[PDB]
Amino acid sequence: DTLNDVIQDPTRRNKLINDNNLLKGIIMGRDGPVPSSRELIVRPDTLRAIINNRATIETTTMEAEFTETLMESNYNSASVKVSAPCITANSEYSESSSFKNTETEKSMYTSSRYLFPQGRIDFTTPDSGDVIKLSPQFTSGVQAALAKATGTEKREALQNLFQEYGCVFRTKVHIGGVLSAHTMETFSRSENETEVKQDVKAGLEGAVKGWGGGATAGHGNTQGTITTSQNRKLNVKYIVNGGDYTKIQNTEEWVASTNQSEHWRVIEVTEVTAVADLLPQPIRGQVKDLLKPLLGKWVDVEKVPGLESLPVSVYRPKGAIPAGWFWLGDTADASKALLVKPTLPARSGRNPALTSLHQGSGMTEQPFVDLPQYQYLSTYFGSFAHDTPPGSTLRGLRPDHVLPGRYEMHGDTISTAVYVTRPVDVPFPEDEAFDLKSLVRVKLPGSGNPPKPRSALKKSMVLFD
Ligand SMILES: [Cl-]
Ligand SMILES: [Cl-]
Ligand SMILES: [Cl-]
Ligand SMILES: [Cl-]
Ligand SMILES: [Cl-]
Ligand SMILES: [Cl-]
Repeated sequence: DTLNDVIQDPTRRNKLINDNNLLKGIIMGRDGPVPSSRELIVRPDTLRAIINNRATIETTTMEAEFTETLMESNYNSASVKVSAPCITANSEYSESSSFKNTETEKSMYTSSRYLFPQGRIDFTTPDSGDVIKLSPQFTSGVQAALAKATGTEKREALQNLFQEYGCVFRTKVHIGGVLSAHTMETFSRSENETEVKQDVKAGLEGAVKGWGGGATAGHGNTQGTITTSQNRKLNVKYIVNGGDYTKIQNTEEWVASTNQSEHWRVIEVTEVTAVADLLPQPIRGQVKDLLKPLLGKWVDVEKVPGLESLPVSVYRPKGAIPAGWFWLGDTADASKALLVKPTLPARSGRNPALTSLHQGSGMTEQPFVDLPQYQYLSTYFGSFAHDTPPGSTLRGLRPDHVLPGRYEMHGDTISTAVYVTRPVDVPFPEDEAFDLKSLVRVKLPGSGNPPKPRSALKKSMVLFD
């Protein structure tokens, strides 16, 4: 009946907590977001709730790759944001993804959800408050991991802990029923981004409005095609959550079932908190430091010879590179270069932080990532070979490690012109990036060259001292 009653009655409420896995952390993987089999927090006898019967249509637009299953799970932008690094790191990479970001093309996900809510449930973060308590078993696993003797053993234990419990926990969820449509769009960079985003959003919102309004043929989960006002053909995935699915073929009956508590499910993930952030200091900081996939070391550099025609000097770390450490590309930094070292051992099924590189088969001397979808920061000034220094110690990066950078172009002629990559200079960045002055050649000879880097390394991924 009413949501307020549910929270009161322990049996109605526990069915709500259990059927929706509200105590479970979320595991990100190749198939998407999966509830842990273990409970992460202590079960409360009552839930913080905010009543809302107001049906609305919301729309989320997303340019971040690897987030499609989260979009289909009705995560909002903020929830996708927090969850992005985890799912990116745990995704199954491939060279043949329909999602494509190139020099000419750009892709994005758009999801529209017709909500039929009953309210929103919030789990208070430690800053009370109603405050949640981490499970004794979980906080035990943490203590045990931190009690290990060597760094690797500590980190390896933390990974198992998080692989088991999950990387994020849903701290705010809406419940009820939902009819949602999800699509991906790939478009030329020569198009107006605003126009494409509004055009897709309008077409997708119109589709779900007709669905939940009862003006279109009723239907459950299925795939289809819609056409925008600008004649864009979109492949759409329709998803239903909550309510009685046996009644979905008749939309209005479906909507009526939304008022039945037995059929309420999560219809939107509104806020997500990284599990580690549920920890009190200084345990929180110890874990997060250990979780960092790379160690960092600033070393001196040396100018590269053969680059007198170039508008700037090119620098590489001064040999010899300490064994087990790697560099990330030619820089214009004459003072220091960053070396990195992976903190986690390579294991089958695990996406390593770094990838080695190999020279292209075509008419190019530029490196290509061995591992699909991995990224590097600089063009290679010279001829790359994986078996010869310094290319032998050069490494690419797992996609979660990088953000888009920005070019500062130098040169009086294109053929010698270079881009110097800086962190993006938006005033309030969510993820802070290293300034590495990664060097990118403006025009490369000749086609067969890999896509041009414009990336910056996240500081949150590198552990110092
Ligand atoms: Cl899914
Ligand atoms: Cl709570
Ligand atoms: Cl469901
Ligand atoms: Cl190749
Ligand atoms: Cl690249
Ligand atoms: Cl840019």
